[PDB]
Amino acid sequence: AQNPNCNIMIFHPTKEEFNDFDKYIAYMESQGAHRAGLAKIIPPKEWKARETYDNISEILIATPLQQVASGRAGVFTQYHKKKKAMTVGEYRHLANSKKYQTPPHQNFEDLERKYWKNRIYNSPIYGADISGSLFDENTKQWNLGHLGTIQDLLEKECGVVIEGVNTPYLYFGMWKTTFAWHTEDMDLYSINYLHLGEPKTWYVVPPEHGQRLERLARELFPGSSRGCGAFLRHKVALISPTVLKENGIPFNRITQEAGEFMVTFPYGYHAGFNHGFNCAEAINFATPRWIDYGKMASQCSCGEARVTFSMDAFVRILQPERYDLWK
Ligand SMILES: Cc1nc2ccccc2[nH]1
Ligand SMILES: O=C(O)CNC(=O)C(=O)O
Ligand code: NI
Ligand SMILES: [Zn+2]
Repeated sequence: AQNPNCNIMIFHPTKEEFNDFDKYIAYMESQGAHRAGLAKIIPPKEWKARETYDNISEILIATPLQQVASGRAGVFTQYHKKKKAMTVGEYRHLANSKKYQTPPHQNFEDLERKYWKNRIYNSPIYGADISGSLFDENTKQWNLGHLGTIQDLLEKECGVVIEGVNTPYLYFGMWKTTFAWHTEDMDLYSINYLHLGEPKTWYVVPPEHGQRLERLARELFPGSSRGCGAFLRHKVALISPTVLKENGIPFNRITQEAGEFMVTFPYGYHAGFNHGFNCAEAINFATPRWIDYGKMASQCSCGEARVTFSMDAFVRILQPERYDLWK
């Protein structure tokens, strides 16, 4: 078996290998990349997402989210407080202010320590889930706005035609902005491109050990657990690497730089934080290998988590008993 220790793998495709997205994903999995739950892809030196990021300041962040934490340093929840709209220009200025900017630090490892020690005492503001793309329309390879759709994948694999569309989202981050422990909707894949700015550190649990994370979460957030059989779908829970280690949860860490792709694999729990002002673009996708995961994916029973229009059809076809129960 390839990659038995479930390490995060890093790939360096040539411009020739970069031409067939599906085939390259299949290649990565033939080498066992999926066992980690997450892989890094460094694009060919000749490739570019777009010419420059010069005129992006007029993008609107209609609902910036202030991330307010509760709990203790290593085990906390965050809730999202809606703020008034601001442009990317204004946001960047805010990220750079004395109040919100990245602190002085000796190296990544010093910065990671500062994050987990001090995160809960601040409330950084995130521009999340903004529908759109920064890929140039003439960028033909690994253009996240030009991927084949999950609906077409399901149709090719299962022969059923369904409604729904699948488009990318932009994320504008600043120091300490946080994404909580989660897997994707319907345990789909995700692909994430860091277009510009400061790095993004990722933590990830191997899919074959996901239930171990869930069991720890049940113990650490006992109230949330009683309220919903799948509360990690609310995307509000954070658990530090120190606490994971203390409880024997297997996991790995890796830091993504501007110009790099990350791919998360079905049922690979992940979480992380931003080092400073940046902008990422991400979208979900599927392969034939995803189908069985989609069938087994756990759903939020309490109503807290949002179910997009397109997810409805996924649940209807892959999980008709749960769908009927929903009704
Ligand atoms: C691979 C890697 N790890 C990092 C940590 C901090 C800044 C840049 C980095 N790049
Ligand atoms: O970048 C973020 O804030 C969160 N991204 C993801 O969870 C993802 O791409 O799967
Ligand atoms: Ni994700
Ligand atoms: Zn719920």
